[PDB]
Amino acid sequence: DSAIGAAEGCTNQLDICFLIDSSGSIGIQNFRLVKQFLHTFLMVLPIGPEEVNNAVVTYSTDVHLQWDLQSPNAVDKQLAAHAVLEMPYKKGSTNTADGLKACKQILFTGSRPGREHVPKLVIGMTDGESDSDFRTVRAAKEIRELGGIVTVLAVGPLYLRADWGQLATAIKPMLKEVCKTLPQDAICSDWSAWSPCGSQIRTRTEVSAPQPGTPTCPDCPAPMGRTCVEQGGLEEIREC
Ligand SMILES: *[C@H]1O[C@H](CO)[C@@H](O)[C@H](O)[C@@H]1O
Repeated sequence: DSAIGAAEGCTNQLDICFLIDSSGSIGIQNFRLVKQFLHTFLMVLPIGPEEVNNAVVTYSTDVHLQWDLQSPNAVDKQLAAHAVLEMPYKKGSTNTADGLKACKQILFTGSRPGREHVPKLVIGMTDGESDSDFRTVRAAKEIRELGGIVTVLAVGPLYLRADWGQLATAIKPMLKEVCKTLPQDAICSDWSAWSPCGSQIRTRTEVSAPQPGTPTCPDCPAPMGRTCVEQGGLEEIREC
């Protein structure tokens, strides 16, 4: 019952900064298909408060933040999916640099109070322009060496090519290619039966170690997922 999380081979706890190009080089016609692309995209992702959080930033000449991680859209699937359909279009140049600078801020400095250290991910979307900007911009460099991940989709390995018509076809292998880079959290055993009274304590045990994912850049840290003590602890306590 998953696609990019849980048992498949990668963690549910994950933050995403969607960086969408809104320059004049895409046109407004194709931009509508982009919103349709993101709509069905968020439908797939297990977006929850303790699962996947999302953040969307559009950019053209300047940077236009839609909502960060502390936004109610970040934790609700139906809200975010509805919100992406209502995003405006602003012509102009192509400022990917400050766009990645914006995503870096939301992910590493703008996380929800519980999970700052969870695997960060940038899912960018560009056209025929700025093919190298997702490798050139210093922000892209700084994200990867913090345990962050950058994904690129050019229209017209983490680099994916697609056409305007077959946009939705790119979703399936993208989440597949991402799950390789992602780590896997520790496999915890099922909970034990509740103790009598006084208070009531239930316990579980860690089965296998957290499998760290594949590092993004040469000689730079990789996300390593969370142990069972980081998933809620081996023991939970209730009163009676
Ligand atoms: C123990 O805790 C709950 C049971 O209510 C579930 O999240 C799961 O079954 C786990 O093993």
